[PDB]
Amino acid sequence: STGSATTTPIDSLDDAYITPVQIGTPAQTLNLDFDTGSSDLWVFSSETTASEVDGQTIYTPSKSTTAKLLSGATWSISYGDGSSSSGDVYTDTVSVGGLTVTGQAVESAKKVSSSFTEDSTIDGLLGLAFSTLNTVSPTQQKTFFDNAKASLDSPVFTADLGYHAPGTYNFGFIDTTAYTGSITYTAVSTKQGFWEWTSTGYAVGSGTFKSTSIDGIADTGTTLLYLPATVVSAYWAQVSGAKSSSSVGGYVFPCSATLPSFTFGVGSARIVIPGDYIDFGPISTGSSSCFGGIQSSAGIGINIFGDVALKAAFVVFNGATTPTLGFASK
Repeated sequence: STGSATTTPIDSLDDAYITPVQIGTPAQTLNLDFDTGSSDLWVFSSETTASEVDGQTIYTPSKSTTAKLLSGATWSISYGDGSSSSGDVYTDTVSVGGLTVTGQAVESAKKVSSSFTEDSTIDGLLGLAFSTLNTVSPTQQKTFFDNAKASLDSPVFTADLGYHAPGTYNFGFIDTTAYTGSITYTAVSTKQGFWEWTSTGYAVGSGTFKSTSIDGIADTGTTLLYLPATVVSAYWAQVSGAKSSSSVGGYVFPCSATLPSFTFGVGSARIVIPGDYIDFGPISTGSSSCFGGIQSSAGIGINIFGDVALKAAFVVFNGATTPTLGFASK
């Protein structure tokens, strides 16, 4: 089997991408944030504290003839941005782009943190990291991809995120028309539960490539590119007037600037992030200070190849017995 679904930016900055997901019988379609940095499929629901729902579409398990309470199971998650959610668990039929999994754990939120409530466009998350990170207790549950894998034509999914445009998540096949050149595959460590890999270096604009190992994660659920402070300083030094602002929370730059590209290495191959992809717009409405799309990871503990980096590539998440990642230009 295969599946193919369009993923759409939630706003004009590409802050996140939403993909329609069919849950239950009859189908309830929710728009979920596919997140290769986490491993829970959780949704706003008829159980979510009413004051914490503000425009989201909810899953109502009592209206699904295939929903079953997973007795005793609870979940609770905290994300790298400080947001969180928790609740109970149903199993139900879940379909993405024509690919159907029966008995998928659907984590129904009883509580969500304010950042979720305040984002009316995201109805939940669909985790695509390794199932070892799933938070369901006392019996950990499998991700959608883990449940689907054996049925897929090939045990892979691909992320093709658009810049200011829709893109595609495919399951079970690699669309050879969706990229240019060849796909370069690179090793993955699953020891932290992530799609963790090592970039071979970077370049700023037309500058020389610096060969240096940068360990980080491929994370579709993170907006920006978080890299070591040395790398980030070298990038922003090429933007007149850019500076790190402790009060804003990162590098800012004059909105009048033209940003240089940023290249990262995948083996001997190179992925070029155009400068425009690094502009996240005014820090507040009407400001002429703009927020940068490349930020320091120093306070995180891990480097993160988020959407800024991934949307410059066609990305293969190869879930074979020994997982690997593939990157192609497009």
